[PDB]
Amino acid sequence: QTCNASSPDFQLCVRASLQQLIPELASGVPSIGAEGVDPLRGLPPIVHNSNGFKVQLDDVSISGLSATLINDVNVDLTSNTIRIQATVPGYITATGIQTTDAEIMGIPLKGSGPFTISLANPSLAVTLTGAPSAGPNGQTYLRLTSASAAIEPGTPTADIKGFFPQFPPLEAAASAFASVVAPDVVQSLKPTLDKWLGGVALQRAQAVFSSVSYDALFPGR
Amino acid sequence: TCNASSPDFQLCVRASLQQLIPELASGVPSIGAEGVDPLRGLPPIVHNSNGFKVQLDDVSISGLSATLINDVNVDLTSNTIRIQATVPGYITATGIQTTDAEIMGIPLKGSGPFTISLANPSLAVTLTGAPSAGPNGQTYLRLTSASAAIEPGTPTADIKGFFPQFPPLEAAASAFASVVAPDVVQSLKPTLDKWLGGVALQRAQAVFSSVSYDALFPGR
Ligand SMILES: CC1=C(/C=C/C(C)=C/C=C/C(C)=C/C=C/C=C(C)/C=C/C=C(C)/C=C/C2=C(C)CCCC2(C)C)C(C)(C)CCC1
Ligand SMILES: CC1=C(/C=C/C(C)=C/C=C/C(C)=C/C=C/C=C(C)/C=C/C=C(C)/C=C/C2=C(C)CCCC2(C)C)C(C)(C)CCC1
Repeated sequence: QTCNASSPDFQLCVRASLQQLIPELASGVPSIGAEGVDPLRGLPPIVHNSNGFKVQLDDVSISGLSATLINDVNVDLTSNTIRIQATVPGYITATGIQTTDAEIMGIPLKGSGPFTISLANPSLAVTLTGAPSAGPNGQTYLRLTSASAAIEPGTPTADIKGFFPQFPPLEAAASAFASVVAPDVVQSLKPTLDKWLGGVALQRAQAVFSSVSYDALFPGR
Repeated sequence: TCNASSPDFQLCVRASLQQLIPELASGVPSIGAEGVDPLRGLPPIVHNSNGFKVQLDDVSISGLSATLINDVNVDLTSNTIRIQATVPGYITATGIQTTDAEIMGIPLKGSGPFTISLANPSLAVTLTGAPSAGPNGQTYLRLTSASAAIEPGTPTADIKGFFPQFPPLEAAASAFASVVAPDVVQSLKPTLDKWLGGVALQRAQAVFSSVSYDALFPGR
Protein backbone atom coordinates (compact mmCIF):
# COMPACT_ATOMS: atom_id res chain seq x y z
CA GLN A 1 0.00 0.00 0.00
CA THR A 2 1.81 3.14 -1.26
CA CYS A 3 1.29 6.00 1.23
CA ASN A 4 0.19 9.37 -0.28
CA ALA A 5 2.26 12.09 1.45
CA SER A 6 -0.71 14.53 1.32
CA SER A 7 -3.06 11.96 3.10
CA PRO A 8 -4.17 12.85 6.68
CA ASP A 9 -2.73 9.62 8.24
CA PHE A 10 0.37 9.05 6.15
CA GLN A 11 2.56 8.42 9.22
CA LEU A 12 0.11 5.67 10.33
CA CYS A 13 -0.11 4.33 6.76
CA VAL A 14 3.68 3.81 6.59
CA ARG A 15 3.67 2.08 9.98
CA ALA A 16 1.06 -0.44 8.76
CA SER A 17 2.81 -0.84 5.34
CA LEU A 18 6.19 -1.62 6.94
CA GLN A 19 4.59 -4.12 9.36
CA GLN A 20 3.06 -6.03 6.36
CA LEU A 21 6.47 -6.01 4.62
CA ILE A 22 8.53 -7.62 7.49
CA PRO A 23 7.37 -11.30 6.77
CA GLU A 24 8.04 -10.85 3.02
CA LEU A 25 11.49 -9.34 3.78
CA ALA A 26 12.59 -12.59 5.53
CA SER A 27 13.79 -14.44 2.39
CA GLY A 28 14.02 -11.06 0.60
CA VAL A 29 12.19 -8.95 -2.01
CA PRO A 30 14.74 -8.86 -4.94
CA SER A 31 12.40 -6.76 -7.15
CA ILE A 32 12.91 -3.84 -4.68
CA GLY A 33 16.66 -4.60 -4.20
CA ALA A 34 16.10 -5.81 -0.60
CA GLU A 35 18.20 -8.71 0.69
CA GLY A 36 16.77 -11.21 3.23
CA VAL A 37 16.36 -10.09 6.87
CA ASP A 38 15.65 -13.57 8.34
CA PRO A 39 18.38 -14.77 8.03
CA LEU A 40 20.33 -11.50 7.92
CA ARG A 41 23.69 -12.74 6.51
CA GLY A 42 26.61 -11.42 4.38
CA LEU A 43 27.33 -8.73 6.97
CA PRO A 44 30.58 -6.80 7.77
CA PRO A 45 32.78 -7.84 10.76
CA ILE A 46 31.83 -6.48 14.16
CA VAL A 47 35.11 -5.04 15.55
CA HIS A 48 35.74 -3.74 19.11
CA ASN A 49 39.27 -2.77 20.21
CA SER A 50 39.59 -1.39 23.76
CA ASN A 51 42.28 -1.83 26.42
CA GLY A 52 41.87 -5.43 27.75
CA PHE A 53 39.01 -5.99 25.25
CA LYS A 54 39.74 -7.00 21.63
CA VAL A 55 36.85 -8.78 19.85
CA GLN A 56 36.18 -9.54 16.20
CA LEU A 57 32.95 -11.25 15.13
CA ASP A 58 33.05 -12.71 11.60
CA ASP A 59 30.48 -14.51 9.40
CA VAL A 60 27.60 -13.00 11.38
CA SER A 61 24.13 -14.42 10.65
CA ILE A 62 21.05 -13.27 12.61
CA SER A 63 17.83 -15.34 12.69
CA GLY A 64 14.42 -14.49 14.19
CA LEU A 65 13.93 -10.98 12.69
CA SER A 66 10.67 -11.71 10.79
CA ALA A 67 8.79 -11.58 14.15
CA THR A 68 9.65 -7.82 14.44
CA LEU A 69 6.86 -5.51 15.64
CA ILE A 70 7.01 -1.84 14.64
CA ASN A 71 6.22 0.42 17.63
CA ASP A 72 6.52 3.66 15.61
CA VAL A 73 7.58 5.18 12.28
CA ASN A 74 8.09 8.87 11.44
CA VAL A 75 8.77 9.91 7.81
CA ASP A 76 9.64 13.64 7.75
CA LEU A 77 9.63 14.52 4.03
CA THR A 78 10.84 18.09 4.84
CA SER A 79 14.25 16.87 6.20
CA ASN A 80 14.10 13.42 4.50
CA THR A 81 14.44 11.62 7.86
CA ILE A 82 12.97 8.21 8.74
CA ARG A 83 12.86 7.27 12.44
CA ILE A 84 11.74 3.71 13.34
CA GLN A 85 11.19 2.21 16.81
CA ALA A 86 10.90 -1.62 16.60
CA THR A 87 10.83 -4.63 19.06
CA VAL A 88 11.27 -8.39 18.55
CA PRO A 89 9.02 -10.46 20.93
CA GLY A 90 10.76 -13.69 21.98
CA TYR A 91 14.27 -14.20 20.61
CA ILE A 92 16.76 -13.43 17.87
CA THR A 93 19.90 -15.62 17.50
CA ALA A 94 23.30 -14.68 16.06
CA THR A 95 25.97 -17.15 14.89
CA GLY A 96 29.50 -16.73 13.53
CA ILE A 97 33.20 -16.91 14.45
CA GLN A 98 34.52 -15.02 17.48
CA THR A 99 38.16 -13.99 17.78
CA THR A 100 38.71 -12.53 21.28
CA ASP A 101 41.69 -11.34 23.32
CA ALA A 102 40.29 -10.03 26.62
CA GLU A 103 40.71 -9.86 30.38
CA ILE A 104 37.17 -10.19 31.76
CA MET A 105 36.72 -9.85 35.53
CA GLY A 106 40.21 -11.31 36.24
CA ILE A 107 40.02 -14.17 33.66
CA PRO A 108 42.04 -14.38 30.35
CA LEU A 109 39.97 -15.13 27.23
CA LYS A 110 42.27 -15.49 24.22
CA GLY A 111 41.18 -17.67 21.29
CA SER A 112 38.93 -18.24 18.29
CA GLY A 113 35.91 -20.47 17.63
CA PRO A 114 32.12 -20.57 16.83
CA PHE A 115 29.57 -18.52 18.77
CA THR A 116 25.84 -18.69 19.38
CA ILE A 117 24.04 -15.86 21.19
CA SER A 118 20.31 -15.67 21.79
CA LEU A 119 18.94 -12.23 22.66
CA ALA A 120 15.53 -12.24 24.41
CA ASN A 121 13.17 -9.25 23.78
CA PRO A 122 15.56 -6.85 21.90
CA SER A 123 14.55 -3.46 20.55
CA LEU A 124 15.98 -0.89 18.10
CA ALA A 125 15.69 2.83 17.39
CA VAL A 126 16.91 3.69 13.86
CA THR A 127 17.33 7.12 12.25
CA LEU A 128 18.05 7.40 8.50
CA THR A 129 18.84 10.75 6.76
CA GLY A 130 19.39 11.70 3.14
CA ALA A 131 18.52 14.20 0.39
CA PRO A 132 16.50 13.77 -2.91
CA SER A 133 18.66 13.40 -6.01
CA ALA A 134 17.57 13.70 -9.67
CA GLY A 135 19.00 10.67 -11.56
CA PRO A 136 19.77 10.77 -15.38
CA ASN A 137 16.13 9.72 -16.24
CA GLY A 138 14.84 12.82 -14.37
CA GLN A 139 13.50 10.35 -11.79
CA THR A 140 14.11 11.40 -8.16
CA TYR A 141 15.82 8.90 -5.82
CA LEU A 142 16.57 9.36 -2.12
CA ARG A 143 20.32 9.29 -1.52
CA LEU A 144 20.78 8.35 2.16
CA THR A 145 23.90 9.77 3.84
CA SER A 146 23.69 8.70 7.53
CA ALA A 147 22.23 6.10 9.85
CA SER A 148 22.39 5.81 13.63
CA ALA A 149 21.10 2.81 15.61
CA ALA A 150 20.22 2.43 19.32
CA ILE A 151 20.12 -1.29 20.17
CA GLU A 152 18.48 -2.37 23.40
CA PRO A 153 19.91 -5.96 23.34
CA GLY A 154 17.70 -7.49 26.08
CA THR A 155 18.68 -10.71 27.89
CA PRO A 156 21.73 -12.60 26.38
CA THR A 157 22.23 -16.40 26.38
CA ALA A 158 25.59 -17.48 24.98
CA ASP A 159 27.47 -20.62 23.92
CA ILE A 160 31.05 -19.65 22.99
CA LYS A 161 33.81 -22.10 21.96
CA GLY A 162 37.54 -21.54 21.23
CA PHE A 163 38.94 -20.62 24.68
CA PHE A 164 41.69 -22.78 26.22
CA PRO A 165 41.54 -25.19 23.16
CA GLN A 166 44.43 -27.22 24.64
CA PHE A 167 42.33 -28.74 27.47
CA PRO A 168 38.60 -29.64 26.87
CA PRO A 169 37.15 -29.19 30.49
CA LEU A 170 38.79 -25.74 30.61
CA GLU A 171 37.15 -24.97 27.22
CA ALA A 172 33.77 -26.19 28.60
CA ALA A 173 34.14 -24.02 31.76
CA ALA A 174 35.23 -21.02 29.62
CA SER A 175 31.99 -21.52 27.60
CA ALA A 176 30.07 -21.45 30.94
CA PHE A 177 31.94 -18.30 32.13
CA ALA A 178 31.07 -16.57 28.83
CA SER A 179 27.33 -17.24 29.46
CA VAL A 180 27.46 -15.74 33.01
CA VAL A 181 29.35 -12.60 31.79
CA ALA A 182 27.25 -12.32 28.55
CA PRO A 183 24.80 -9.61 29.92
CA ASP A 184 27.76 -7.35 30.87
CA VAL A 185 29.82 -8.13 27.72
CA VAL A 186 26.83 -7.36 25.40
CA GLN A 187 26.07 -4.17 27.41
CA SER A 188 29.66 -2.93 26.91
CA LEU A 189 29.57 -4.00 23.21
CA LYS A 190 26.40 -1.89 22.69
CA PRO A 191 28.21 1.22 21.13
CA THR A 192 30.21 -1.03 18.74
CA LEU A 193 27.02 -2.91 17.77
CA ASP A 194 25.17 0.44 17.37
CA LYS A 195 27.73 1.78 14.82
CA TRP A 196 27.80 -1.63 13.04
CA LEU A 197 23.99 -1.91 12.76
CA GLY A 198 23.91 1.74 11.57
CA GLY A 199 26.27 0.85 8.68
CA VAL A 200 24.22 -2.24 7.70
CA ALA A 201 20.95 -0.23 7.96
CA LEU A 202 22.53 2.50 5.75
CA GLN A 203 23.78 0.04 3.07
CA ARG A 204 20.65 -2.15 2.94
CA ALA A 205 18.18 0.79 2.78
CA GLN A 206 20.35 2.53 0.12
CA ALA A 207 19.89 -0.64 -2.00
CA VAL A 208 16.08 -0.17 -1.69
CA PHE A 209 16.25 3.62 -2.20
CA SER A 210 18.47 3.16 -5.32
CA SER A 211 15.92 0.84 -6.95
CA VAL A 212 12.55 2.47 -6.08
CA SER A 213 12.03 6.21 -6.74
CA TYR A 214 11.01 8.64 -3.96
CA ASP A 215 7.87 9.67 -5.96
CA ALA A 216 6.81 6.00 -6.38
CA LEU A 217 7.15 5.25 -2.62
CA PHE A 218 5.60 8.55 -1.46
CA PRO A 219 3.29 10.11 -4.16
CA GLY A 220 2.41 13.84 -3.95
CA ARG A 221 5.20 16.23 -2.82
CA THR B 1 74.00 -51.46 67.32
CA CYS B 2 75.63 -53.41 64.41
CA ASN B 3 79.36 -54.44 64.84
CA ALA B 4 81.71 -53.28 61.98
CA SER B 5 83.83 -56.50 62.31
CA SER B 6 80.65 -58.76 62.38
CA PRO B 7 80.36 -61.07 59.28
CA ASP B 8 77.42 -59.09 57.98
CA PHE B 9 77.17 -55.44 59.09
CA GLN B 10 75.86 -53.80 55.85
CA LEU B 11 72.66 -55.89 56.11
CA CYS B 12 72.48 -55.22 59.89
CA VAL B 13 72.38 -51.43 59.25
CA ARG B 14 69.72 -51.91 56.56
CA ALA B 15 67.58 -53.86 59.03
CA SER B 16 68.32 -51.34 61.93
CA LEU B 17 67.06 -48.44 59.85
CA GLN B 18 64.02 -50.42 58.66
CA GLN B 19 62.97 -51.04 62.34
CA LEU B 20 63.48 -47.31 63.10
CA ILE B 21 61.26 -45.85 60.30
CA PRO B 22 57.89 -46.47 62.17
CA GLU B 23 59.34 -44.96 65.36
CA LEU B 24 60.72 -41.94 63.40
CA ALA B 25 57.19 -41.03 62.28
CA SER B 26 56.24 -38.83 65.28
CA GLY B 27 59.96 -38.50 66.13
CA VAL B 28 62.61 -39.90 68.51
CA PRO B 29 63.83 -36.97 70.72
CA SER B 30 66.35 -39.24 72.55
CA ILE B 31 68.41 -39.41 69.28
CA GLY B 32 67.61 -35.75 68.31
CA ALA B 33 65.38 -36.85 65.36
CA GLU B 34 62.35 -34.76 64.32
CA GLY B 35 59.24 -36.55 62.95
CA VAL B 36 59.35 -37.97 59.40
CA ASP B 37 55.59 -38.74 59.07
CA PRO B 38 54.60 -35.91 58.95
CA LEU B 39 57.83 -34.38 57.70
CA ARG B 40 57.13 -30.68 58.53
CA GLY B 41 59.10 -27.52 59.55
CA LEU B 42 60.82 -27.59 56.15
CA PRO B 43 62.24 -24.77 53.94
CA PRO B 44 60.38 -23.33 50.89
CA ILE B 45 60.72 -25.11 47.57
CA VAL B 46 61.68 -22.39 45.02
CA HIS B 47 61.90 -22.70 41.19
CA ASN B 48 62.38 -19.74 38.81
CA SER B 49 63.47 -20.65 35.25
CA ASN B 50 62.20 -20.57 31.66
CA GLY B 51 58.98 -18.58 32.34
CA PHE B 52 57.98 -21.06 35.15
CA LYS B 53 57.95 -19.33 38.56
CA VAL B 54 56.79 -21.45 41.53
CA GLN B 55 57.10 -21.16 45.29
CA LEU B 56 55.85 -23.90 47.59
CA ASP B 57 55.51 -22.85 51.27
CA ASP B 58 54.34 -24.58 54.46
CA VAL B 59 55.40 -27.96 53.03
CA SER B 60 54.30 -31.09 54.97
CA ILE B 61 54.80 -34.66 53.67
CA SER B 62 52.81 -37.66 54.90
CA GLY B 63 53.15 -41.38 54.19
CA LEU B 64 56.89 -41.79 54.89
CA SER B 65 56.52 -44.41 57.69
CA ALA B 66 55.84 -47.10 55.02
CA THR B 67 59.41 -46.58 53.60
CA LEU B 68 61.30 -49.71 52.60
CA ILE B 69 65.09 -49.52 52.58
CA ASN B 70 66.40 -51.33 49.45
CA ASP B 71 70.06 -50.84 50.45
CA VAL B 72 72.36 -49.04 52.91
CA ASN B 73 76.10 -48.63 52.57
CA VAL B 74 78.19 -47.17 55.47
CA ASP B 75 81.76 -46.60 54.15
CA LEU B 76 83.84 -45.98 57.28
CA THR B 77 86.91 -45.25 55.09
CA SER B 78 85.40 -42.06 53.46
CA ASN B 79 82.65 -41.56 56.10
CA THR B 80 79.89 -41.85 53.43
CA ILE B 81 76.35 -43.21 53.96
CA ARG B 82 74.48 -44.11 50.74
CA ILE B 83 70.82 -45.16 51.12
CA GLN B 84 68.45 -46.45 48.46
CA ALA B 85 64.80 -46.31 49.69
CA THR B 86 61.28 -46.86 48.14
CA VAL B 87 57.81 -46.05 49.55
CA PRO B 88 55.19 -48.65 48.42
CA GLY B 89 51.85 -46.89 47.83
CA TYR B 90 51.54 -43.14 48.39
CA ILE B 91 53.28 -40.15 49.92
CA THR B 92 51.38 -36.83 49.87
CA ALA B 93 52.61 -33.27 50.17
CA THR B 94 50.55 -30.25 51.22
CA GLY B 95 51.28 -26.53 51.39
CA ILE B 96 50.68 -23.17 49.68
CA GLN B 97 51.58 -22.84 46.00
CA THR B 98 52.21 -19.44 44.47
CA THR B 99 52.71 -19.93 40.70
CA ASP B 100 53.14 -17.79 37.60
CA ALA B 101 53.57 -20.00 34.54
CA GLU B 102 52.55 -20.78 30.96
CA ILE B 103 52.15 -24.57 30.96
CA MET B 104 51.39 -26.38 27.70
CA GLY B 105 49.59 -23.28 26.30
CA ILE B 106 47.62 -22.39 29.50
CA PRO B 107 48.32 -19.44 31.89
CA LEU B 108 48.45 -20.42 35.56
CA LYS B 109 48.87 -17.32 37.73
CA GLY B 110 47.62 -17.44 41.32
CA SER B 111 47.95 -18.77 44.84
CA GLY B 112 46.14 -21.43 46.87
CA PRO B 113 46.54 -24.79 48.73
CA PHE B 114 48.07 -27.77 47.03
CA THR B 115 47.93 -31.49 47.50
CA ILE B 116 50.28 -33.75 45.50
CA SER B 117 50.29 -37.53 45.81
CA LEU B 118 53.21 -39.57 44.48
CA ALA B 119 52.58 -43.33 43.89
CA ASN B 120 55.68 -45.63 44.42
CA PRO B 121 58.47 -42.98 44.64
CA SER B 122 62.08 -43.74 45.53
CA LEU B 123 65.19 -41.92 46.70
CA ALA B 124 68.97 -42.31 46.60
CA VAL B 125 70.69 -40.31 49.38
CA THR B 126 74.42 -39.74 49.86
CA LEU B 127 75.68 -38.16 53.12
CA THR B 128 79.40 -37.25 53.53
CA GLY B 129 81.46 -35.98 56.46
CA ALA B 130 84.60 -36.50 58.61
CA PRO B 131 85.14 -37.77 62.22
CA SER B 132 85.24 -35.20 65.04
CA ALA B 133 86.31 -35.95 68.67
CA GLY B 134 83.36 -34.67 70.72
CA PRO B 135 82.93 -33.60 74.39
CA ASN B 136 84.42 -36.36 76.60
CA GLY B 137 86.17 -38.32 73.92
CA GLN B 138 83.52 -40.20 71.93
CA THR B 139 83.88 -39.82 68.13
CA TYR B 140 80.94 -38.11 66.29
CA LEU B 141 80.54 -38.00 62.49
CA ARG B 142 80.22 -34.36 61.39
CA LEU B 143 78.39 -34.45 58.04
CA THR B 144 79.27 -31.65 55.54
CA SER B 145 77.25 -32.49 52.37
CA ALA B 146 74.21 -34.31 51.08
CA SER B 147 72.77 -35.07 47.65
CA ALA B 148 69.37 -36.62 47.01
CA ALA B 149 68.11 -38.27 43.79
CA ILE B 150 64.28 -38.43 43.87
CA GLU B 151 62.50 -40.80 41.53
CA PRO B 152 58.99 -39.21 41.87
CA GLY B 153 56.85 -42.13 40.61
CA THR B 154 53.30 -41.39 39.36
CA PRO B 155 52.08 -37.88 40.50
CA THR B 156 48.40 -36.89 41.03
CA ALA B 157 47.38 -33.36 42.04
CA ASP B 158 44.57 -31.25 43.47
CA ILE B 159 45.67 -27.59 43.15
CA LYS B 160 43.50 -24.57 43.98
CA GLY B 161 44.01 -20.83 43.37
CA PHE B 162 43.86 -20.64 39.57
CA PHE B 163 41.07 -18.58 38.04
CA PRO B 164 39.52 -18.09 41.56
CA GLN B 165 36.90 -15.62 40.25
CA PHE B 166 34.86 -18.32 38.55
CA PRO B 167 34.54 -21.68 40.43
CA PRO B 168 34.15 -24.11 37.38
CA LEU B 169 37.28 -22.61 35.80
CA GLU B 170 39.17 -23.18 39.08
CA ALA B 171 37.90 -26.82 39.12
CA ALA B 172 39.06 -27.31 35.49
CA ALA B 173 42.47 -25.64 36.30
CA SER B 174 42.78 -28.18 39.18
CA ALA B 175 42.00 -30.99 36.64
CA PHE B 176 44.55 -29.60 34.13
CA ALA B 177 47.19 -29.51 36.89
CA SER B 178 46.65 -33.29 37.57
CA VAL B 179 47.09 -34.11 33.82
CA VAL B 180 50.33 -32.00 33.58
CA ALA B 181 51.64 -33.03 37.06
CA PRO B 182 53.99 -35.89 35.76
CA ASP B 183 55.73 -33.35 33.46
CA VAL B 184 55.76 -30.49 35.98
CA VAL B 185 57.25 -32.76 38.71
CA GLN B 186 59.83 -34.15 36.23
CA SER B 187 61.00 -30.59 35.42
CA LEU B 188 60.95 -29.67 39.16
CA LYS B 189 63.15 -32.70 39.98
CA PRO B 190 66.52 -30.75 40.15
CA THR B 191 64.95 -28.09 42.45
CA LEU B 192 63.38 -30.85 44.61
CA ASP B 193 66.68 -32.78 44.69
CA LYS B 194 68.67 -29.75 46.07
CA TRP B 195 65.86 -29.02 48.60
CA LEU B 196 65.64 -32.64 49.84
CA GLY B 197 69.49 -32.71 50.06
CA GLY B 198 69.39 -29.71 52.44
CA VAL B 199 66.67 -31.28 54.65
CA ALA B 200 68.47 -34.63 54.70
CA LEU B 201 71.73 -32.81 55.67
CA GLN B 202 70.09 -30.84 58.53
CA ARG B 203 68.01 -33.75 59.88
CA ALA B 204 70.87 -36.32 59.84
CA GLN B 205 73.30 -33.81 61.43
CA ALA B 206 70.85 -33.58 64.37
CA VAL B 207 71.06 -37.39 64.76
CA PHE B 208 74.83 -37.58 64.23
CA SER B 209 75.27 -34.72 66.79
CA SER B 210 73.51 -36.76 69.46
CA VAL B 211 74.65 -40.40 68.88
CA SER B 212 78.37 -41.19 68.58
CA TYR B 213 79.89 -43.08 65.63
CA ASP B 214 81.45 -45.62 68.10
CA ALA B 215 78.00 -46.35 69.69
CA LEU B 216 76.26 -46.85 66.30
CA PHE B 217 79.10 -48.88 64.77
CA PRO B 218 81.38 -50.56 67.43
CA GLY B 219 84.85 -51.88 66.51
CA ARG B 220 86.52 -49.63 63.87
C1 LIG C 1 14.07 -6.63 10.37
C2 LIG C 1 13.84 -5.17 10.05
C3 LIG C 1 13.92 -4.14 10.93
C4 LIG C 1 14.47 -4.26 12.25
C5 LIG C 1 15.58 -4.90 12.65
C6 LIG C 1 15.98 -5.09 13.98
C7 LIG C 1 15.01 -4.93 15.14
C8 LIG C 1 17.32 -5.53 14.22
C9 LIG C 1 17.91 -5.88 15.42
C10 LIG C 1 19.14 -6.32 15.68
C11 LIG C 1 19.73 -6.62 16.90
C12 LIG C 1 18.96 -6.54 18.18
C13 LIG C 1 21.05 -7.06 16.89
C14 LIG C 1 21.89 -7.50 17.89
C15 LIG C 1 23.04 -8.16 17.67
C16 LIG C 1 24.02 -8.52 18.53
C17 LIG C 1 25.11 -9.43 18.34
C18 LIG C 1 25.16 -10.33 17.09
C19 LIG C 1 26.11 -9.56 19.38
C20 LIG C 1 27.13 -10.45 19.57
C21 LIG C 1 27.78 -10.78 20.76
C22 LIG C 1 28.67 -11.83 21.03
C23 LIG C 1 28.82 -12.89 19.96
C24 LIG C 1 29.26 -11.89 22.32
C25 LIG C 1 30.33 -12.73 22.65
C26 LIG C 1 31.08 -12.87 23.93
C27 LIG C 1 30.49 -13.02 25.15
C28 LIG C 1 29.00 -13.07 25.39
C29 LIG C 1 31.31 -13.27 26.40
C30 LIG C 1 32.78 -12.90 26.26
C31 LIG C 1 33.34 -13.39 24.99
C32 LIG C 1 32.60 -12.93 23.74
C33 LIG C 1 33.08 -11.54 23.34
C34 LIG C 1 33.02 -13.88 22.60
C35 LIG C 1 13.52 -2.71 10.59
C36 LIG C 1 12.64 -2.09 11.70
C37 LIG C 1 14.80 -1.88 10.49
C38 LIG C 1 12.71 -2.57 9.29
C39 LIG C 1 13.19 -3.46 8.22
C40 LIG C 1 13.43 -4.93 8.63
C1 LIG D 1 61.66 -42.12 55.70
C2 LIG D 1 63.15 -41.86 55.72
C3 LIG D 1 64.01 -41.85 54.67
C4 LIG D 1 63.58 -41.66 53.32
C5 LIG D 1 62.71 -40.72 52.85
C6 LIG D 1 62.19 -40.64 51.57
C7 LIG D 1 62.08 -41.88 50.65
C8 LIG D 1 61.69 -39.41 51.12
C9 LIG D 1 60.96 -39.16 49.95
C10 LIG D 1 60.55 -37.96 49.44
C11 LIG D 1 60.08 -37.61 48.16
C12 LIG D 1 60.12 -38.62 47.00
C13 LIG D 1 59.61 -36.30 47.99
C14 LIG D 1 58.81 -35.71 47.00
C15 LIG D 1 58.30 -34.40 47.04
C16 LIG D 1 57.80 -33.59 46.01
C17 LIG D 1 57.13 -32.32 46.04
C18 LIG D 1 57.07 -31.49 47.34
C19 LIG D 1 56.48 -31.87 44.83
C20 LIG D 1 55.65 -30.79 44.63
C21 LIG D 1 54.87 -30.52 43.54
C22 LIG D 1 53.92 -29.53 43.36
C23 LIG D 1 53.28 -29.06 44.60
C24 LIG D 1 53.47 -29.17 42.07
C25 LIG D 1 52.55 -28.21 41.74
C26 LIG D 1 51.98 -27.86 40.42
C27 LIG D 1 51.63 -28.79 39.50
C28 LIG D 1 51.61 -30.29 39.71
C29 LIG D 1 51.15 -28.41 38.12
C30 LIG D 1 51.41 -26.94 37.70
C31 LIG D 1 51.28 -25.95 38.83
C32 LIG D 1 52.03 -26.36 40.09
C33 LIG D 1 53.49 -25.94 39.89
C34 LIG D 1 51.51 -25.48 41.24
C35 LIG D 1 65.47 -42.22 54.82
C36 LIG D 1 65.68 -43.67 54.37
C37 LIG D 1 66.36 -41.31 53.96
C38 LIG D 1 65.93 -42.16 56.28
C39 LIG D 1 65.17 -41.17 57.12
C40 LIG D 1 63.67 -41.44 57.08
